[PDB]
Amino acid sequence: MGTELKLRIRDSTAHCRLTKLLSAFHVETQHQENFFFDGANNELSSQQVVLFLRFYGDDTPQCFMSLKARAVLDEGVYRVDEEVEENFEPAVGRACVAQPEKLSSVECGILKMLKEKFGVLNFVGLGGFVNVRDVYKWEGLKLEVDKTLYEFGTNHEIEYETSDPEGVKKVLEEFLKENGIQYSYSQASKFEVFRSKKLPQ
Amino acid sequence: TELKLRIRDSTAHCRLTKLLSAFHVETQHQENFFFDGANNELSSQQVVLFLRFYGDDTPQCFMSLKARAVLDEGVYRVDEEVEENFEPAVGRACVAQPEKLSSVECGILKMLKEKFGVLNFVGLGGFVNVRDVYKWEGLKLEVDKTLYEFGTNHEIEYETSDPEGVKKVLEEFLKENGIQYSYSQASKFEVFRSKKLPQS
Ligand SMILES: [Mg+2]
Ligand SMILES: [Mg+2]
Repeated sequence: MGTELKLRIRDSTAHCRLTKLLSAFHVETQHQENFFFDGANNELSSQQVVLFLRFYGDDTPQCFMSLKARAVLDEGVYRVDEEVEENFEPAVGRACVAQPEKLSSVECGILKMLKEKFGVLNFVGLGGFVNVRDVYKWEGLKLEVDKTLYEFGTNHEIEYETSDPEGVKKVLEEFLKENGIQYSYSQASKFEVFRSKKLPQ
Repeated sequence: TELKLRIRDSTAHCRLTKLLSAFHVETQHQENFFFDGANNELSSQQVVLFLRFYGDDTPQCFMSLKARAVLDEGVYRVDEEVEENFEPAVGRACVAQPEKLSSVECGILKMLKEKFGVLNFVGLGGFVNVRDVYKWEGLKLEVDKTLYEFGTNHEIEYETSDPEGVKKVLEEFLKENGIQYSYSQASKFEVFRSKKLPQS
């Protein structure tokens, strides 16, 4: 399952420096639109569950639904117990963004699982945000850099998935220190920052 | 005065992106947020008031006022247009609580108080637009990917005082190289208020 290293980049300038350092390894940019959903009685959030639709797409526009349950973040290491994703038809996705109540009528795996584990729900939309993700790959290295465009300001993050998030943590941190990229440990998911309506301090 | 072509879909936008990649000089992730009075004072005069936030090293922000924009056969003309850069933190405060626009002192707002009186500002929402800028000598070209909640729109923009002459060569260029397009029929803000993508 998932376990990643997750660092907040201090500001725009640190983010640009980091972008420039790694430019040679850039392989993709994703313009991600995330929209989040819950039941009318906070069925999902009271059980530490996040339900969202992601639209992304270079050549072909794509859409998937993701359910993530019980995500812990300590000292920059983030782990999730449950994570399930299924691809979703984009036009249906847009229809559900316009009117989340339609989520009750669409047939798909995640949504029955959701009816089974939680009630039949009255679905509500919680809004969404754009995240710009740059993907760096060289040999056996994924590195992801995020610029999240909240209405209330921009957040920047590094994400590197490893099952050894502690050996990797030392090297990554000293890479960043040595090269003048100011950072700290992320204290909150992108969704929690969004729900705060403010950038963390 | 500018040329404004709608690119047919993402794949056309992709072909164009790679066609022109060598001339790429900039990407702006623009957040546009729109404002009016409580009585649609501005929109009833064909008047648009917005804040744009954009990136790089420095977070940047400007206020823009556009009055009386006509769109004919892919040609855009704006009758008046004024821009002044705006403090980004104040901008975010006004996005969060648009009524605070009544207290900030700046040219566009003083001008606006003079044509319309004291007004109670409301937010009309906003959207993210990704602008790629291509520059080669005296050629400036902008390609837009607008990320509305209800879908993506793709657009070309060419600033020019000779829209007829530029129109012939640009269209022939796009056809020759397989980029499907048509003439934009609506502003980004008009599409946004429609809550729907134009007829494709
Ligand atoms: Mg932002
Ligand atoms: Mg879109």
